[PDB]
Amino acid sequence: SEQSICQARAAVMVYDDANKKWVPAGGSTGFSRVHIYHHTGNNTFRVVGRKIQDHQVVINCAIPKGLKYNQATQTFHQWRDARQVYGLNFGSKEDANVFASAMMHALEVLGGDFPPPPPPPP
Repeated sequence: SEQSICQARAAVMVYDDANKKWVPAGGSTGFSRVHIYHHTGNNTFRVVGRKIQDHQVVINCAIPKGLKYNQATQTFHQWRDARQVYGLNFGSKEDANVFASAMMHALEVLGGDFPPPPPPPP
């Protein structure tokens, strides 16, 4: 039981600490459709990305409470969920902003009040 909260086009990268370089996740360079998914029950989240060409899954990691998500530039973001470092090299600023905005919201919901909001603008 999952819901996509955003969809963003990006080249998905991992850092190769041995060779001191970023390498394309899954071994093949190219853009991916990168989602953040919310498990409606657990109230957990995860980033999932698939290559656009061959639909290979290149990232599939859960978003832990307390993740340090870094926007190096407006269009390259990075974090280290596990032992490796992940990067997202976005196709456009529009893509970068939606993904960052969804990630921030995910991290709030994981982090844990306010009066109800006003009506949406007419």
